[PDB]
Amino acid sequence: NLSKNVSKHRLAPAMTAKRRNPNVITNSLRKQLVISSQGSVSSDNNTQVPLRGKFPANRHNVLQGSIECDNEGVLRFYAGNGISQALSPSSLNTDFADNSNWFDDICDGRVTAVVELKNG
Amino acid sequence: LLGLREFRLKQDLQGLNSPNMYQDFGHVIAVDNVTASIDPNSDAAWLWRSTPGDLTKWMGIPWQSAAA
Amino acid sequence: CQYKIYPPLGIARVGNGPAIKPLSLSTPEVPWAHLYDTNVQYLVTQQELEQLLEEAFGGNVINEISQIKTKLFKQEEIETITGLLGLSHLVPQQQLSRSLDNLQQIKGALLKVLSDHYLHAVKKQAQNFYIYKCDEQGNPVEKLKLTDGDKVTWRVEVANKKSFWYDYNNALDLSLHTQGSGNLSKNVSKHRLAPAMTAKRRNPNVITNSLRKQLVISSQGSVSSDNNTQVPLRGKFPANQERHNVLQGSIECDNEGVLRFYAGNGISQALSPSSLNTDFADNSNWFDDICDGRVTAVVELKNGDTFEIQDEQSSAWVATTPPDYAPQIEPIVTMYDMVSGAALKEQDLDNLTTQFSDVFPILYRLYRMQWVNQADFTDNAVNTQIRELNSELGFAQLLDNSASAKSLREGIFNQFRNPLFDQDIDVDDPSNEWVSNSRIIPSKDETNIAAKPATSSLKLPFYPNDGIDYPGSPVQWFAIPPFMYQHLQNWAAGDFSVTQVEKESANTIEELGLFYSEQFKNSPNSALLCARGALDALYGGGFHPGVELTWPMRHNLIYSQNDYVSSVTPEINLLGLREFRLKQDLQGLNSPNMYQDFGHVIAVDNVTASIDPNSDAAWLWRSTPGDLTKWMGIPWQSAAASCQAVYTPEDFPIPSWWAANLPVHVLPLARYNKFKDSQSADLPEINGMTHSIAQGMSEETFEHLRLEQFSQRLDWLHTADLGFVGYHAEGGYTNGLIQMVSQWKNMAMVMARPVENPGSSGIPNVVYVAYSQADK
Amino acid sequence: SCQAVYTPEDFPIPSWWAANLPVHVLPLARYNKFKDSQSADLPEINGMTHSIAQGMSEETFEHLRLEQFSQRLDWLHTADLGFVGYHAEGGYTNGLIQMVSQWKNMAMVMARPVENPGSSGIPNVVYVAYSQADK
Amino acid sequence: QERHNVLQGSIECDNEGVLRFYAGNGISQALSPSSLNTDFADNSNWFDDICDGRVTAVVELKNG
Ligand SMILES: [Mg+2]
Ligand SMILES: [Mg+2]
Repeated sequence: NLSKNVSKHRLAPAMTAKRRNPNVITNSLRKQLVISSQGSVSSDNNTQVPLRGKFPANRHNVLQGSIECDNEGVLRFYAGNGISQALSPSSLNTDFADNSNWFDDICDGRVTAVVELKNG
Repeated sequence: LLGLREFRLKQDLQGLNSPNMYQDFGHVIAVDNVTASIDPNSDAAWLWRSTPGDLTKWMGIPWQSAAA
Repeated sequence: CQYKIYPPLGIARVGNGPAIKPLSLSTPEVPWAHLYDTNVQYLVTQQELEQLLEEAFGGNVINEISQIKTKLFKQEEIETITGLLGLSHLVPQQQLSRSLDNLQQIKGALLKVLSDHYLHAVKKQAQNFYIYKCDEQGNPVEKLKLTDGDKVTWRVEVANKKSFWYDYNNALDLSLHTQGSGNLSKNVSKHRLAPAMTAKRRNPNVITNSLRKQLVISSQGSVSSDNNTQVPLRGKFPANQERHNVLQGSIECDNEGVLRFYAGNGISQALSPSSLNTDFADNSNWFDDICDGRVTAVVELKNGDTFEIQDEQSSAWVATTPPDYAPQIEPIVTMYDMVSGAALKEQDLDNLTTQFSDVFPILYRLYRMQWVNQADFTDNAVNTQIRELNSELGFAQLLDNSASAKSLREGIFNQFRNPLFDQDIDVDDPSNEWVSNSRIIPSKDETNIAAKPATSSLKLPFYPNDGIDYPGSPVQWFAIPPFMYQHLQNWAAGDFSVTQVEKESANTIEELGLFYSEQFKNSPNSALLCARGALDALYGGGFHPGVELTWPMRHNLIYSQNDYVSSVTPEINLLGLREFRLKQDLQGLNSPNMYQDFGHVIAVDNVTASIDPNSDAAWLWRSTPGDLTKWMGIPWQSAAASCQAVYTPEDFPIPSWWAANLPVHVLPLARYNKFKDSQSADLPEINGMTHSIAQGMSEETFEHLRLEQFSQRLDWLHTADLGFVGYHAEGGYTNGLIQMVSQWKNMAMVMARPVENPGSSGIPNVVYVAYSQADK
Repeated sequence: SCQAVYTPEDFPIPSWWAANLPVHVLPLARYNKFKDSQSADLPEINGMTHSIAQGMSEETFEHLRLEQFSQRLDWLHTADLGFVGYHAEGGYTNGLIQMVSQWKNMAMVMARPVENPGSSGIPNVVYVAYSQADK
Repeated sequence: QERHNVLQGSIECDNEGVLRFYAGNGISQALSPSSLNTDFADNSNWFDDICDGRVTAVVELKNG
C-alpha cells in the first residue's frame, strides 16, 4: 500500500498534531468528550433498539445508530441521522478537520453475539 | 478479480470497559508515538488494538466540513 | 591573540530617524547608565532639527543668498544654493527643489520638509564597535589608539533569511533531550511539558534550493579610519522579475577607528499589495529590512605590521531588531542572562554562589515593569511589598541574611514560579502528564465545558512563556531561569553575602539601584561592560519566538567561547562579567552552508543531530550572516503587534508577553501634563485646569487629582491607529498586525521625565511617560 | 455597538450611552482593594497581608487605595466577548456576536459603601461593577 | 503629501489631422497597501486611471 521511498527520502514529513478541544484538561475531564452507547437485540424480538449517547458525556442527546434482529437471526445496523452541532451557535466549523466545541453522530465499535440452541 | 480474503481487526475484548479506552500521548501526537506503537510490548501498542471509537476518531469533526 | 572587537555581538535597532550621530542613539555600553535620565530624547525633536538646519547655514550661505537677492527663482538658481546646504543625504534633492518653487522664508520652507520626514521619528539605535589591544591570554586592556600612519579597516557582511527559513510554531529545543542548563530545566523535555512542533517552509511555492536563494537578502561593505563617509548596506528582494532595494543598514568609521553600525529604516513590504500579514510570525510574500552578520577588521600600523581580526575568538557579530519602546525599562530576564545561564549545567546549580547583587536585578526589573504593564503597577503583591518597605525606609531588611529575616525573604521568594515546572501540578498516570492546578491560559478555540477550578495561586511573573500553545502546561507561564531561581532560593534560605556599604545605601530600592548603577559606571573593564550592555536591554524569554533573538541563544553550542571573567566590582558581583564569542562560519556570505535547510520541514530531530559538531547538521550552530534573525517573525511588525496581552477568563492580572520593550499599558503624555505641576505653579494652566480652579481647591483635593491622572494607563496598542479608530472600526487582533507595518513608527515611546514638586501626592520625582502623536 | 467611538486623538474617548450601557467601570476586584481602612483587623487588607498593609506609612496606604480606585475597566472586557484566549481575535464584530449569550454576564453597576475613606479622596459612596470575571 | 502620477491617456495627431486618443494602462491603486477594495463600487482611499472630458479643435487654412 505504501512505498518505503516516502519515509526514506522525506517526501511528505509527518507533522506534529495538537489536541482538539485543548481547553479541556486532565484525562478524567476529557472523558466527557467521548460519546458512547450500547445495546442488545435477540431473535425472539424484532423491536429496534437505539444506540443513544450524550455529549458532553456523563448537554445533548446523540443518536449514534439503531440495531435490529429479525426472527432469522440477522443483525441490521442503522447509522445516525447525520446531525452535527456545536455546543454554542456561534462556534463555527471553519476548519476542514479540527473544530472545537463540535460533536457529530459518527461512531464505530464492537459487534459480538452468542448463539443459544434449543438443546441448551 | 483481485481475490477474496479472510481478515479481522485487532480488538480489545473489554470494549467500552477497556483500560485503554481513553489513552492518548499527552499534548501532541507524533510519528515517534507511532514508531513506538509497532513494538507489541510497548506502552503505545494500544493504538492498534481498537476499542469503540478508535477507527473514526482520526476523521474530521464534524464530517460535513471535511466533506465540503 | 593581538586585537579584538567589542562587543562580540552588537545590536542596532531600526528607526525612521536619520543615520547621523546627533539625531541617533547608541546601544548601551555600560549597564544601568541612564535609568533615571529625565533628559532623554528617543524621538527626533523640533529643537534637534532646528539646530542641524541652522548649522547647515553659512557656510557663506547667508550672504551667497543676498548675492541673489538683488539679482532679481529658477533651476540652478537654487541648485547652487542647495549643496552649500549638505541636506541631500537626508531628503531627496527634488523635494528640496519643490520646496523653494512655491515662494528666512528659505529656513522655514526647508524646516518643514525636514519636519515632515523626521519630526517625532523613532531614532535609530546604532552600535559602536571598538578594537581593543589584548594580552598574553588575550585579555583586553585598552581601546586601540591610532597614531599617524595607522589605519583600521572594518568589514561587515549581513543577510536576512526569514523569508527562506521555516515557520515559527514554537521553540524546537523544548523537546531536545538534555541534562539541563542554567536557562532551561530537563523537566520540560523529559516530561513533555511543551512538545516541539514540526514546521513547514515559508514561501513554500518557491521550490528547489537554487530558486530559494532568491528569498535571501544580503549586502556587505567596508569602511576605514582614513575616510568617514557612510556606506549603505543595500540588498535586493527577490535577490539576483521586479525587485525591491532593501537598506539593511549603514556603516561609518571615524578618525579613531570606531565603527558605527546603523540599522535599516524599518521598511517591511509584500511583493503584492493584497498579500496581508495576518499571522504573527509566518507571512509569505513579505520581506523586512532586519539582518544580522559578521564583523571583521584589519589593523595596519605605520611599521607595515598588519593584524587580521577575523578568527571567531576576536571577530564579532551584529544583529538588527525592532525598536526599544521603553529603553530605560529592562526585561526581567535579559539575553545576557541567557549567555550566563548557557554555561551552567542544572545539576551543578548546587555549587552556585549568591550575593544580594545577584538577586536585586530580578526585584528591581520587576518593580520597574509598573511603567509598561498594568499587572506590575496594581496587581503585583511583591511590588506592593517593596513599596511598603520604601515607605518606611526599610528596604535594607531584604539585605539581611540572618534568621530574624528568613520569613521576610521567604515570603517574597515563594511567590515566584519555579523553572522546574514541577510545582502546582497534578499528575495523570504517575504516560505521566503534568497538568497545572493553577490558572491556565485557554486557547481561543473554546469548549463550552466547565473549566476545572484552580487550586493553586498564580505565581510570578504574570507573563506567557514558551509553552503557551498547550492549555494546562506549566510552561504556559514564564519562570526566571534555573540559575536565577537558584540565586533567589539561596537568598531566601539566607545563604548569600552582601557588604555593609551596600546595606547603607539600601533604605529604598531606588537608592540601592542608583548605588549599583554607580558600581557599573566605575568598573574599569569597559570592553566587557560594552559586551554586556549590548545585550542587557534585549529580552531573554519567553521565546515564541521573542522580540530581538530567540532560543538558540540560550544554548552553549551557539558560542565558541563563554567564560566567567570577574565580578563587576571586586566585592560586588551584580551577575558578573563574561568573555563570550559567537560560533562563526569564517567564510561568511560565501559559506557552502549559506543556503542550507532540512527539506520540507524542520523538527527537533534535526536539532538533535546538530549537537555533534562533526555531524552534517552542525552547520545550524556555526552562524553565517542571517542565521541569528531568520527564526523571527516576518515581517517583525506583525510579531510586535502580537507581542502584547493574552487575556484570561479572569480579568486580573492581565498577562503580558514582553512589556519592557513592547509596552502594554503606559502612562501617556496627556496624563503627565495633568499631574506634572504643583499647586504653586506660576502658570495660567496648572495640570490642565485654569490657574483659578487649580488654586481654588483644597491641597488634598489637588494632590488627589494628580494621583488619579497618574493612575490612568493606556493600552499601548491604542497609542496609534491600529484599526480601531473611527465609526464602526473593526479593531481586533488581525488589524493590529496589518496596521503595525505602517504604524510601528507612530507607537508611543516611553521616556523618563521629572516631577519637580510631587508634594504629598505619592508621585515619584521620576516618572516614565509614553510620547506619541495621538496621546498628547 | 453602543460603546466607545475612538478618534485619532486618544482623549477624551467618545461614548454613546454609558449611563445605561457603561463603557468604563470600577470593577469589584478594585473595590476589594480599596474599601478597607488600614485599621481593619483582617488577615487580608485591601488585597495585602495584614503585616504589609499595616507596615506601610498611612500616606502610602491611602495612595494605594486611590490608585486602585482609579483603575477603570472597559465594560466590554467584563465578560468573554471574543477577546479571551491565546490569539483571540477580539474586535467589534465578535462583540456583537457574543453579546447574544454574554449580555447576562456583563458587569452590573451598584452603589457600595466605603466605611472610612480617611484622607484617601475616595467618596463614602462608590458605584462598583459586579461580574463573574472581574471579582 | 505623497502623490502618485496617473496616466489618464495619450493623444496623437497624424499628418492628415486625425486625432487618436489612447486610454490609460489600467493601473488602479490605494494610497495604503492595506486599504482593500472589498466593495463593488465604493472603496475609499483608491484611485483609478479612468477619465472623461472635452475634445475641441482649431482649423487653420493657408489663407489665414
Ligand atoms: Mg526596554
Ligand atoms: Mg443608567
